[PDB]
Amino acid sequence: MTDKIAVLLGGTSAEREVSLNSGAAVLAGLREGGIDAYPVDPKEVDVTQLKSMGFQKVFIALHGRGGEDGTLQGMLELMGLPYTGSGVMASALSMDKLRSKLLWQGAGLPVAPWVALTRAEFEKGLSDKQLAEISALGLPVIVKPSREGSSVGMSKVVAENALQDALRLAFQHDEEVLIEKWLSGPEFTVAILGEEILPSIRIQPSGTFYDYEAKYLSDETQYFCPAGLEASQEANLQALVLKAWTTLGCKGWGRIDVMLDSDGQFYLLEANTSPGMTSHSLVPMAARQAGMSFSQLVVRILELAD
Ligand SMILES: Nc1ncnc2c1ncn2[C@@H]1O[C@H](COP(=O)(O)OP(=O)(O)O)[C@@H](O)[C@H]1O
Ligand SMILES: CC[C@@H](O[P@@](=O)(OP(=O)(O)O)[C@@H](C)N)C(=O)O
Ligand SMILES: [Mg+2]
Ligand SMILES: [Mg+2]
Ligand SMILES: [Mg+2]
Repeated sequence: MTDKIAVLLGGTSAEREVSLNSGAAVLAGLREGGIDAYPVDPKEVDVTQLKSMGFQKVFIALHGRGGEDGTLQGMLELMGLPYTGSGVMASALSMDKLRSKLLWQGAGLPVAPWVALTRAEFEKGLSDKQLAEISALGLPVIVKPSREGSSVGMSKVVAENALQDALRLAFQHDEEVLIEKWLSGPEFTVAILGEEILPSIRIQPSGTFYDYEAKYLSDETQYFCPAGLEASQEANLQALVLKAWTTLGCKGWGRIDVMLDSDGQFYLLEANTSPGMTSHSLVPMAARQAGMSFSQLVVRILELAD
């Protein structure tokens, strides 16, 4: 009441349906929690008059460019309205798998070997000497859109001959793409809440990689929380997650995907400043384990709104 909360759902990313699913759930969650929440789809309502509508706070239940980079946040900040996660810089940093990577590697964080390509270097004919780059990475390699979420445009390329196409795709989603070494080890994600870190979740997709279908439309996907990892490696995780996180400048709430390599080490894949909150999403899982309910999480997330 008075404190009319706005849950920004959908928008126009490639993640819009997931977004809409998050919003619907956070909307419920905030309402069970006793907050006057509102479905504000930026794909209709001009989020600029958000100030004019009487909202006192905003819940970013949006995923991707338009909603997860520093764009909206910049607005909100100038409007004078608090929002739920990572500031302007940590939102723009996180959304760039390419820049998030150089900063992490910059600070000596365990980042996977990559090779960036732009679309312009792409429609030219990458040096038959730029493959020297890419093939010194090994086989396979996973090619991905720089600024995407929910495993969009990603394509595993086993063999140099399967790359050109892996790239056409990734490229239909961005002009800067990262080609990286395939990590042969379990897949992990850690969730941050305030300055706390929820129990670790080990994902086990029944496919090749935690693809789009695996993340949302699949029941084969196995979820282990915590990781059932030894208290050594477990300590190494949080440690690394928080490092890679403060290095980014992120706050309030977020989630980091890491995976193991044949080397025994942890490799930061990427970071998320507006994580999913669907009936399949990871944050929600991390929290229930930490004995919280969906309205406690979503509500605690708002308590952090700045
Ligand atoms: N280096 C890698 N080796 C193997 N699989 C990888 C690698 N990087 C990412 N993947 C797979 O791709 C998925 C999406 O990777 P991620 O970088 O988190 O992108 P997104 O923004 O789509 O969430 C990961 O959950 C993992 O399943
Ligand atoms: C199940 C995967 C996860 O999705 P995201 O938060 O992370 P991701 O980019 O690695 O997929 C997603 C909504 N961007 C989620 O909803 O829990
Ligand atoms: Mg991101
Ligand atoms: Mg992502
Ligand atoms: Mg991921």
